[PDB]
Amino acid sequence: MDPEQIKTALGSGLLSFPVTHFDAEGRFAADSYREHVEWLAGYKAPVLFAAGGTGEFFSLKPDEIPTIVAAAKEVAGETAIVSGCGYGTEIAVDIARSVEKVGADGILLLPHYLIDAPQEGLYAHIKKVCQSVGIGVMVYNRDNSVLQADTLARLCDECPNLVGFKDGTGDIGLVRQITAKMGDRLMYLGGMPTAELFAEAYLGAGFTTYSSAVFNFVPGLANEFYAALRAGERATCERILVDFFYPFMAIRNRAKGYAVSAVKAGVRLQGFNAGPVRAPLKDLTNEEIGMLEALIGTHKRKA
Amino acid sequence: MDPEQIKTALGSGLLSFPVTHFDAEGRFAADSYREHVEWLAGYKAPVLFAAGGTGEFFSLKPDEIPTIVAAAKEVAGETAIVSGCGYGTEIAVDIARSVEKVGADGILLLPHYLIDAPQEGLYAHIKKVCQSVGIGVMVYNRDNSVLQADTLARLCDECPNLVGFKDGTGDIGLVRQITAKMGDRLMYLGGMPTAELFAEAYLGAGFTTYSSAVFNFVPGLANEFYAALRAGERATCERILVDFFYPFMAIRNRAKGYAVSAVKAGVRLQGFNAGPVRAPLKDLTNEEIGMLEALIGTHKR
Amino acid sequence: MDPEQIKTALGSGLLSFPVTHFDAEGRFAADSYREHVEWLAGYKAPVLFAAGGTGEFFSLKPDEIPTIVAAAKEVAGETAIVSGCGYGTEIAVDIARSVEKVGADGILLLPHYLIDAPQEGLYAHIKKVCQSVGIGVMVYNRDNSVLQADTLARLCDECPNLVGFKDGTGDIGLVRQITAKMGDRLMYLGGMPTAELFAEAYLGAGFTTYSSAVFNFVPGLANEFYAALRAGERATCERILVDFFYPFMAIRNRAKGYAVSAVKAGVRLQGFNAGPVRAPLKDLTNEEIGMLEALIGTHKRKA
Amino acid sequence: MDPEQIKTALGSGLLSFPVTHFDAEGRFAADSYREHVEWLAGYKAPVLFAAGGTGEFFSLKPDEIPTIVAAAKEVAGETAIVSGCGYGTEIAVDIARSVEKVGADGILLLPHYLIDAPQEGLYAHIKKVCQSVGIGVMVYNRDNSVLQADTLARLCDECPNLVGFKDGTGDIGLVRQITAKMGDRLMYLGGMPTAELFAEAYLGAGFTTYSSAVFNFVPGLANEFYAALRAGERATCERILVDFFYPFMAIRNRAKGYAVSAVKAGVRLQGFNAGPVRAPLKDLTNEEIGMLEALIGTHKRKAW
Ligand SMILES: *[C@@H](CCCC(=O)O)C(=O)O
Ligand SMILES: *[C@@H](CCCC(=O)O)C(=O)O
Ligand SMILES: *[C@@H](CCCC(=O)O)C(=O)O
Ligand SMILES: *[C@H](CCCC(=O)O)C(=O)O
Repeated sequence: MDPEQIKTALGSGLLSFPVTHFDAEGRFAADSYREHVEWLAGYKAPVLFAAGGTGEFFSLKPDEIPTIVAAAKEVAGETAIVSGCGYGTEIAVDIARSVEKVGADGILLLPHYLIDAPQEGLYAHIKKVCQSVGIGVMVYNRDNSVLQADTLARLCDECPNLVGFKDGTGDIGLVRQITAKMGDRLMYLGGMPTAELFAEAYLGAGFTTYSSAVFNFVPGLANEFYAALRAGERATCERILVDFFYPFMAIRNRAKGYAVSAVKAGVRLQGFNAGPVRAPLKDLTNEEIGMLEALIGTHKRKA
Repeated sequence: MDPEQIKTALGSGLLSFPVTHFDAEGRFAADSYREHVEWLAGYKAPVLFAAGGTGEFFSLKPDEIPTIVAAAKEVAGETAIVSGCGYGTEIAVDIARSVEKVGADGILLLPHYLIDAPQEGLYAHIKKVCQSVGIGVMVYNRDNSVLQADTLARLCDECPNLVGFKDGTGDIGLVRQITAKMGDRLMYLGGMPTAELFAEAYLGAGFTTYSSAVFNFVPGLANEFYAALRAGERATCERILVDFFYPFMAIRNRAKGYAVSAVKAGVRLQGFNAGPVRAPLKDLTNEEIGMLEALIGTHKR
Repeated sequence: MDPEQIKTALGSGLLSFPVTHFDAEGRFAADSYREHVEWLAGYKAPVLFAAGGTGEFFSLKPDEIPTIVAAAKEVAGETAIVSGCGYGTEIAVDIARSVEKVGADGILLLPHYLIDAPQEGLYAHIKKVCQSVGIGVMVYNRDNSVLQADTLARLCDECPNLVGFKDGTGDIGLVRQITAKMGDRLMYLGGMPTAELFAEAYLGAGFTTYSSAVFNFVPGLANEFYAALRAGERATCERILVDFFYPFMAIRNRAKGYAVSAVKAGVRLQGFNAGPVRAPLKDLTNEEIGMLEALIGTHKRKA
Repeated sequence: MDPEQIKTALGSGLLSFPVTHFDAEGRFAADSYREHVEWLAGYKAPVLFAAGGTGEFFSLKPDEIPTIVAAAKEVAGETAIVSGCGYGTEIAVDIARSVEKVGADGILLLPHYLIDAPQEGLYAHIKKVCQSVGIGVMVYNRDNSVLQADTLARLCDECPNLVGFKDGTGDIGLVRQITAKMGDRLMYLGGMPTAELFAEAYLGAGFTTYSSAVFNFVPGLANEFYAALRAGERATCERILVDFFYPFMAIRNRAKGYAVSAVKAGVRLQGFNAGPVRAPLKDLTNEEIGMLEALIGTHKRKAW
């Protein structure tokens, strides 16, 4: 898949970030993974982000990532596969090239590690990672890596395979400046945790799709919220927000990291053997898991 | 008017916040203010907020506020006038009652002073202020006073004259939860500094309308954006954003307080003797004034 | 006093900020105020801050402040009396003068209202307030009013009655640069909530003394800790922190504003008729007063 | 050495973190590195941190870190050598064992990568890295990894080789609580960028010592500030703060990352070809380098 093709796919529907499955011993569980990814397939997300932040990228050994990408590819079907990438330039470049080789259709470039960095250095970092590969690249504003509109424009002019922008800052004023400035030069992806809480405002800002972490365990509900979004059916979105997403928010807000941990708890409750999180996330308590199962309720997958 | 009549007016169009005029001596300049306000009401803003944030409420003596509202109300015409309010509860009540008595159509309750507060404290504070008058109150989320949805719904049950919510947090997750929760129990006002930057997303979040600071000096342009916004002209909105508002933000971001100071400089440049800002704001340098002057350009009054 | 006289008094002992008593309705209750203050006077604090933050300045009418100040210095004795001041420039001077005409030995200029301001603006504001009175002024670094050292040096060189510096920021780097730059031109008062947690560090940073809020209800403990701190008794300071202060911090951290609320719950526990906090503060629940009571323990005032 | 010995060396003087030298192509430059480190040895810092934050740990490939630790070990003499370590648990463990293997005297565990994490997770992550090696371990509070006192207590009880605590928060309230609770169970290192700005308050808060980035290029000056601090020569410290540290601070605050870039520039100015920083740091401008060279003034090691 060339950069323009992954670009088109990014704009053709809802985006899903599968959790990464671990056995009791914390090693990658490829059979469980594929099973979950085969099931998600039936709901026809156009792009699958393998080993994103929902997939606990920040806890993966670098040589684990190609293995997880290839597992997804086996059962993904006609779904474009994008791989997480990140860390400093030297590691990111080696990851990017490792997943290109196993057939990734693009990379999602998560922040570099630890330091706050001037816009100059950001530009220099991302330019080299983009130049390391021929596949499509999506950048990702969050935490210690926040590209300004001017800087992003420079990267776009100089790196044709840079085709997408994921936002995790919540900075409405900045992301509207970015879509105004760049136009159709980039596909714009909402990437806040529980992005449905943000989807309608982001529409207005120029974002017509987002990553839906909850699609991991209630894809039917996520597909419905998305269809309601694109059709302008505001009473339907509002109902789904009050009935499911705000109550999910309250479970998520009980501890740091639960934007990943509550999602993986939901996978397990729906009968997929996703297993535990790697430290330093912690898994939900039994009580908390009980509150989640009750919320899933009518959307339970088995008994 | 009654709370429901201001509620309706509040959602009926673009809202404006006139700067407060001062003179050499430093006192409020009433006739100047009156000739500025009168010029604005001719651009058909349904509601005017006298002595709000942009009207430097934070730098106003309690006694001054009813004179400014009086001045505004004199030449407001068909436009309704909502008055700034604020500080701690005791002063807030005292201020509320003074402006009701000179016929304020409503109250915009700015946050209390200095301290952080629990939700149950904000409840008691806002409740006490609402109940001391009969006119409509709009609460204002920003800084040290941020109402959660459940606390807000609690106030709305308790005080029927609380009819509006103004955001200045830019917390787009929170404000969508507030509109989803309350529904039409409230009117929702975009109140970010230079809110045109947030207007398209605020509407997606379900906001009734927003307030335009820059309307103070380029009301024609503010009206143009607002109409293109309501009629879906995304490309026209984009042009005005790119050519005017983002260059304005580059001037505003040069220093703290310029959300007010640059607006005020805009007013003077168009021939209204608005005077300086009061400490601890500072006025634009002569360079910055010229930048803003250059940016106004074609719109020069 | 003259400015140099309150300057001198400010540096010669442990200072504190008496809570303002309200009746249950409730306005200022000067009877209960005076008896509470008189009991504190016997604990020999040399400077007394009437209507400061701990005394809910932020919730007082500008009329109530001279009344509170006069109520204070009636029973204060030879103890010096400093008044709160604050809000915008215009209100601030009015309050400044108000309390000077009822005998205040100086003023603590609390931050201006709401907005963020330029250094130059902070300069013009504080300069005008200093030149409105003849009594001594101490500035207060906190929230939206944070003076840098170059700015502070300019105010010192323009307003001779500006003689004290209270920090509420906890910014170590900044206050060490301030004491380095100004030398003995200013008296430096540590002003964090529960400043005892910070006292051992602020000495090293060059700070003359600090404010003890808990002096309100356990002034024996505050004098025991302050004495050890000055004598270089680390093991004794360390005991009282492990035993009292970090437990008191756990309660104080239960809710916003409890840096005053928990202190006023402590005063009422020792039989002083302080009454409620004014909104938007709230009072501790019964359970939390229970918690506090158990902690006060042996230091409980008795007949 | 064993954990108690490194604990002792950690408490015995001023500590420093050498920049990592790179050639123009960004590769590790070991010739220049050992040359610079041999110079830092003459000034007798009792502990040397190779590939710490000042040494651009966050930009090193994991396989580079053992090579760097080995180079510094060649010319360090009797100075203890501690290795940077970090990222999430799996990577951190591999690095930890790799540097134990080339003979490091301990590790400094930088924060895990990207995410805010609950105290229980930090416990689990740090406990697993400690248990992976036999050498001394120092924890490092900063940014997305901030241990509470109660959490650090349990790690201390569970992991004997955990012997040190470096602070990067500047949270004086919290670090006082931490020394009050742990006592001499741990040695305490001040670790703010330009820690001399903080040294006097931190000793007060009971910190065993601190680490001086600027020792990289004016170790004479850093040494004298340190002796003055320990002797209570307050006027001496204050003179050096006003004449050098606040001026350096003003250079350092002109851009993000210059807490490391400004130090590397200073090393270059002193005639050690430390080379450029790796992106996303950027190097000082020629102009800014000019300001740094004039500030260094009388403390120049060379004439150009
Ligand atoms: C981006 C999407 C954010 C959702 C989450 O972190 O759970 C990503 O996962 O990389
Ligand atoms: C609220 C924000 C209004 C900005 C505007 O004038 O549009 C306030 O200034 O009080
Ligand atoms: C810790 C010391 C901080 C100084 C700096 O980052 O320059 C470290 O370098 O690991
Ligand atoms: C000063 C701050 C004292 C706080 C404390 O010691 O807890 C003030 O209230 O103005």
